[PDB]
Amino acid sequence: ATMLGMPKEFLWGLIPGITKTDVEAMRQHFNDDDEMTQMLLWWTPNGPGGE
Amino acid sequence: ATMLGMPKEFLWGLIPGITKTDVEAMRQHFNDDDEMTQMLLWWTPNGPGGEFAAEIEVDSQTQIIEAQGDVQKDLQDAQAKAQADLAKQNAAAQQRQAVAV
Amino acid sequence: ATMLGMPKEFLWGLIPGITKTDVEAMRQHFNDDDEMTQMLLWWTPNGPGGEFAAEIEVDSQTQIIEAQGDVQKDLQDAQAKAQADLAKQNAAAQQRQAVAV
Repeated sequence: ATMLGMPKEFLWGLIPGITKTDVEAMRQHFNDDDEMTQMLLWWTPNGPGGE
Repeated sequence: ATMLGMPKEFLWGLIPGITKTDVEAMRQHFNDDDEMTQMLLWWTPNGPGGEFAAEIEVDSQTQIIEAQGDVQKDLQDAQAKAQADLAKQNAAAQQRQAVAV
Repeated sequence: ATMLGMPKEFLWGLIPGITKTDVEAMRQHFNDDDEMTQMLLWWTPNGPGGEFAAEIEVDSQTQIIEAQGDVQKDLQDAQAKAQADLAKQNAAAQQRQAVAV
């Protein structure tokens, strides 16, 4: 994903331990407006980032 | 891909675990306009990048510029009031010393 | 390629898993105008680069410059109004003290 620029969404299904139902759940709730979800989405190593 | 500059699309098919149908699916949905797809396409290690981080940056800089403009505006208003009162008092003193005869 | 500066195109054929037909296909479709091909050609680790990141950068800087110009414009309007009223009051005071006779 970092070098060849593959779409990460397609690479989610190839990771062991994650099923396609979990992939769909991640897809539906990727950009939720909850504060926790937003902080996790913009999580820098030194705490939350973004807005 | 990094050093020899090979086309990455041709190198997708050589990676084990990815078939040519999956390669075609990646090709067709590479530049989708969905927010999730765009965030994944511009994914920096510290969260999404691209226009998503640009919006945050411009909002922050605009807020800072607006605050600086507000303080400059109040400074200019104070300067204008000071100049107005100074001119008024100077004119009053000049006319007061002129009337005396 | 990085140190001795060998031509990378000649080194593509020596990499196992890539045939000369694939090398020709890479040669013909290296600089395609497709958005996906251009993004892959300018792929930085933190998402696409090249003109795609340049557009984001120029949009951000243009928005910041526009906000700064807006605050400067309102400051200039306030300064112009202050100068206008100061000149008006100065002329009024001068004519008022001149009429007195």
